[PDB]
Amino acid sequence: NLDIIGKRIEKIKQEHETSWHYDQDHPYKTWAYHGSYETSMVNGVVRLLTKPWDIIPMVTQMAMTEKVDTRTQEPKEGTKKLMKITAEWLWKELGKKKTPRMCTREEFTRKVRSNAALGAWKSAREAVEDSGFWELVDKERNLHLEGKCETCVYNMMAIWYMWLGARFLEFEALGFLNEDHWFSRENSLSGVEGEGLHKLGYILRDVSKKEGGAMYADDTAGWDTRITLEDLKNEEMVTNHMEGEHKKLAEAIFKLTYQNKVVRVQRPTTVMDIISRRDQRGSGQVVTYGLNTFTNMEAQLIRQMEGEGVFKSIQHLTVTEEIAVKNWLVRVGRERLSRMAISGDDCVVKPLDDRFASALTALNDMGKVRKDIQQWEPSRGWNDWTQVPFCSHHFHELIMKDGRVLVVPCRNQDELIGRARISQGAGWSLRETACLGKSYAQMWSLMYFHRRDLRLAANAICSAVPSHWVPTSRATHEWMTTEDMLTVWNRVWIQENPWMEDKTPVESWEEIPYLGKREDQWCGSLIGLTSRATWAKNIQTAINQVRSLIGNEEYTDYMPSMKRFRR
Ligand SMILES: COc1ccccc1-c1nnco1
Ligand SMILES: COc1ccccc1-c1nnco1
Ligand SMILES: [Cl-]
Ligand SMILES: [Zn+2]
Ligand SMILES: [Zn+2]
Repeated sequence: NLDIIGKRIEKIKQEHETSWHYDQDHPYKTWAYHGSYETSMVNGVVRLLTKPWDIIPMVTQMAMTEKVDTRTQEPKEGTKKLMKITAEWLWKELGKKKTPRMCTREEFTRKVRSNAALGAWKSAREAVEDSGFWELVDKERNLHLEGKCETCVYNMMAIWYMWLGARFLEFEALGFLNEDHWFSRENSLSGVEGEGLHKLGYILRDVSKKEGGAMYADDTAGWDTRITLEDLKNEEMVTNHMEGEHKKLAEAIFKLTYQNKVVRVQRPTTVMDIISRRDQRGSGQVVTYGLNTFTNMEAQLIRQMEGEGVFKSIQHLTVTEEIAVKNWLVRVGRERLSRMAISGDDCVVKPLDDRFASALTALNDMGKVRKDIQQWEPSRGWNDWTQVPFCSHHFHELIMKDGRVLVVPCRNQDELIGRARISQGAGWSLRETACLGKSYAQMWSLMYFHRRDLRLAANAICSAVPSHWVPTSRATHEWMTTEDMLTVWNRVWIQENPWMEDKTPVESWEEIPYLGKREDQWCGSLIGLTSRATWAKNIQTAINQVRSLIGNEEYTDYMPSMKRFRR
């Protein structure tokens, strides 16, 4: 404990030896407390082209603006045995066609020169060019090999930002989980890593085709706060598939950063509290998505075991039950994984039958308490895959004029328009703001083409931003391109779509269908309102307002792609 965190604490104390004090009025009960020292904007391009939404509070309010300090109990021995056996088996299946390996300074740099979230000289782009930086990384690296840590400290402020060296060492040991697609559907059977929002609907419809009960989609209440040290230890078992230096490097990240956290927090009363804890996910973990998917996969298989009566009690797992659990995993494990879609803490399960709905003992004792339902109330499942929520979306089964079947993602249009009106960060030029507006417009044309208001606004934004300006943004992002959007649509929805047998390209946007008008209004369309009919009729005037602001550039008119504007 203090042997593992003291060095980190000792170093921070010394760097602020003039302001250190063991404050007696600290709000921490479940976080160990050590001491203290002394210490959204609106996108105008999108907003000017979505004027009807200026008076919709669900849109406008999105742009305005005690669970971490909690303690989950040690699971019963029967639960701990259920997890350990499932986790050992799960790492084995994930590793059958994948090779754990170290990630490199070289591939780590290709991310810093591509402006990706690293959780980190002025910027990360500077420090990587300097060899003095890497001389410090080696200091720490060598420390980790000697079972010690000095500078890997989390900074509470959405992400816990670290010194660039700690973000590499984490990427070095565990990045393979991310970049080698361990949670791909092909590899993990439950996962959807890299699948893309145009595949999730088809994936849920394939789960629907299985024989069984309702589809269950129970959200966990603060998943990250509910991660036990037993979960963290089952996650560490990935090191059993590793070797040499990699194994030592990964074991250290697990032992010294994950299973013992050190965090520097702000407190207005403004001191920097230095707190520590062994459990929870926290933030700061670059493989949070992957390890959440892993632990959720494990929890959901055990819940499936409980519904099938593979075991009677969580209090003590009997050895006859132990072999039965192992025999279940080996004979039907893969079949039960294929009955799920799991994205981090998010899941959809189509179990063998509806006993799953009241199989709650293991799930509650693992600490994965369901959101907004009494602890022992049975889960309410969905009878129709087109109603199940997943990754903040639902999915419509749309029919093209020619009988081919699109499965399309959808959410409340107020949520889509409200997010596109927001920019994160400072120092945006007009040109940068317009290129972000164009990324949203191209995303809408690819994913939400079936919503009347989003096709029209997306065409208006692409008409209002210079044709050749590149979309920017500080799973799959096929809208991030200057290629023609009809061509990308044909690639994504027809050519590369493994659920479409007939590969005949579409030759115009008018051959690409909308939802029914009533279904469009149900999902938030303003089609039918006077404000929307004025907006639509006078759209060239809004486009010209934004063209005048940006100035004398090469623009294309995309509105004639819509039949009504086509003269
Ligand atoms: C956005 O992801 C990251 C990228 C880099 C470093 C950390 C994270 C992270 N931490 N917790 C969740 O993510
Ligand atoms: C699979 O997710 C990632 C891929 C790449 C980089 C970071 C992440 C991540 N961040 N927090 C969780 O995962
Ligand atoms: Cl339903
Ligand atoms: Zn360290
Ligand atoms: Zn919808």
